[PDB]
Amino acid sequence: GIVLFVDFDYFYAQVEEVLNPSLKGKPVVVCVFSGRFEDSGAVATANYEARKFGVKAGIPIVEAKKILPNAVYLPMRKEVYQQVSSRIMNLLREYSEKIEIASIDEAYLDISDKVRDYREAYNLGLEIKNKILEKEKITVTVGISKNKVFAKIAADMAKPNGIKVIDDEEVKRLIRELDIADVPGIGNITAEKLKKLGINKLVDTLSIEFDKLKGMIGEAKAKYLISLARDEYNEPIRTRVRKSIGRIVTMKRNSRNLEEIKPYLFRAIEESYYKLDKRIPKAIHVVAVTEDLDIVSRGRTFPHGISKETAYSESVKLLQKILEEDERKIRRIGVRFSKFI
DNA sequence: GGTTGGATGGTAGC
DNA sequence: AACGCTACCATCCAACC
Ligand SMILES: [Ca+2]
Ligand SMILES: [Ca+2]
Repeated sequence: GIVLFVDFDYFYAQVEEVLNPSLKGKPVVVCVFSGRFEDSGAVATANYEARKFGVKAGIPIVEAKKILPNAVYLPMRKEVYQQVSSRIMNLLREYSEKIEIASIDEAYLDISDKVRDYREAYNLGLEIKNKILEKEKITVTVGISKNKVFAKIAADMAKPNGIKVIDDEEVKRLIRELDIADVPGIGNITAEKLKKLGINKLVDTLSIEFDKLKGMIGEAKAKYLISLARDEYNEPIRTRVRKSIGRIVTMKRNSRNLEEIKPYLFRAIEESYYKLDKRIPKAIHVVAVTEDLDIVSRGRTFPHGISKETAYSESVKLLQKILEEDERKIRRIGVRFSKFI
């Protein structure tokens, strides 16, 4: 089988530039502002001219303004990027019925009944690149391989505005020689734990006993890496079913005052319910993030489904419970629905 | 032995 | 260290079939 993975480059930053072409060539840093102070928050994503100097998703905004004070710092407009993403995903469906929306900027297309060999895949890849450039003025990277994972690695090597096939013999080679930290799903925490066990390449996961690997990185990532290592991985391309939905917001000031927090929790429940869109949850968890960024969850599963109005009533009960059983001040508050019918 | 449930701890990645 | 946010996984213990 053949798989084609499209990744939209520095996506949030690219859309900001489509909407204001005077950003071409400038360092653009899309940010999530908390409302605490001037410029308090975290970088959601930055374009290649900002990443050049260390300004990446995750780091605090104040770190970034120390590195690039004259960079354009924009607030995040998820609703806008979502719309753009959805219009690009629609173009992608013209090339394949079998598609998987992995995220707001990532999709996999199974193209096994659309092309015979990797030559054609490349050509269709340029046809997807040109098409998205044509309609939305967005560059993307295309990666083609025999499975979802090596198609995503192909895009990673060819990043910005690239395209790259990985044929069967280079899969064999990469199981042997690819830094294992560049395997999708393997962050820096997991890369350091693996490096402590002496696993630097995918093939090294077959020397260590399975239980010693599972005991370190969980059964899920264990089976995943051993599978890629055998060259046996072959998960189908499918609609990702979301298991939970919710919002948590940052409060203006830290607090332990039910009536001061109520409005935020209620605001988060509203937004969560619109995101649910016809899905009926049976479970609610209130998540309070404390003064020191630790987390305090209280929850309930119901015999029956949860209405918006029941969620308000039940979230106050659960929040009251956090205030009784834990006396730290709360900084962020919100809600997490799950167990959909 | 497996599952549902809730609390605590933790992770990848835009 | 600073610091936002969605959603996912992992471990323990309790209660249960
Ligand atoms: Ca991406
Ligand atoms: Ca318990």
